[PDB]
Amino acid sequence: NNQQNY
Amino acid sequence: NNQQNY
Amino acid sequence: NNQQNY
Amino acid sequence: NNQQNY
Amino acid sequence: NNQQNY
Amino acid sequence: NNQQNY
Amino acid sequence: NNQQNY
Amino acid sequence: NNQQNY
Amino acid sequence: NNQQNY
Amino acid sequence: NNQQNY
Amino acid sequence: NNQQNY
Amino acid sequence: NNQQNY
Amino acid sequence: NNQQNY
Amino acid sequence: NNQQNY
Amino acid sequence: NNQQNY
Amino acid sequence: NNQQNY
Amino acid sequence: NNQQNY
Amino acid sequence: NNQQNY
Ligand SMILES: [Zn+2]
Ligand SMILES: [Zn+2]
Ligand SMILES: [Zn+2]
Ligand SMILES: [Zn+2]
Ligand SMILES: [Zn+2]
Ligand SMILES: [Zn+2]
Ligand SMILES: [Zn+2]
Ligand SMILES: [Zn+2]
Ligand SMILES: [Zn+2]
Ligand SMILES: [Zn+2]
Ligand SMILES: [Zn+2]
Ligand SMILES: [Zn+2]
Ligand SMILES: [Zn+2]
Ligand SMILES: [Zn+2]
Ligand SMILES: [Zn+2]
Ligand SMILES: [Zn+2]
Ligand SMILES: [Zn+2]
Ligand SMILES: [Zn+2]
Repeated sequence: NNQQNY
Repeated sequence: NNQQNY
Repeated sequence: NNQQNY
Repeated sequence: NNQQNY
Repeated sequence: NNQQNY
Repeated sequence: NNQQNY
Repeated sequence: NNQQNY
Repeated sequence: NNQQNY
Repeated sequence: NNQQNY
Repeated sequence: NNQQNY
Repeated sequence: NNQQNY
Repeated sequence: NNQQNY
Repeated sequence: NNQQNY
Repeated sequence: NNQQNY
Repeated sequence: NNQQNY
Repeated sequence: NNQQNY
Repeated sequence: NNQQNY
Repeated sequence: NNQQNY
């Protein structure tokens, strides 16, 4: 699973 | 699993 | 931010 | 930030 | 920041 | 598992 | 920062 | 497991 | 900073 | 396991 | 800083 | 295990 | 700094 | 195990 | 600084 | 085991 | 500084 | 085991 917070 | 906080 | 992998 | 891998 | 690997 | 906090 | 590997 | 705090 | 390897 | 605090 | 290897 | 505090 | 190797 | 405090 | 090798 | 305090 | 080798 | 205090 992937979570990216820019 | 991956979490990246920029 | 929160990521939980059960 | 929080990442928990159970 | 917190990372816990059970 | 990977957590990166920039 | 905290990393715990059980 | 990997945690990097920049 | 804290790293614990059980 | 790896923890780097820059 | 703290590193404990059990 | 590795912990580096720069 | 503290390193304990049990 | 390795701990380096710069 | 403290290093204990049990 | 290795601990270096610069 | 303290180093104890049991 | 190695402890170096610079
Ligand atoms: Zn942003
Ligand atoms: Zn940011
Ligand atoms: Zn699962
Ligand atoms: Zn699991
Ligand atoms: Zn596990
Ligand atoms: Zn930042
Ligand atoms: Zn384990
Ligand atoms: Zn920073
Ligand atoms: Zn273990
Ligand atoms: Zn820094
Ligand atoms: Zn052990
Ligand atoms: Zn520093
Ligand atoms: Zn032992
Ligand atoms: Zn320094
Ligand atoms: Zn021993
Ligand atoms: Zn110094
Ligand atoms: Zn002995
Ligand atoms: Zn000195």
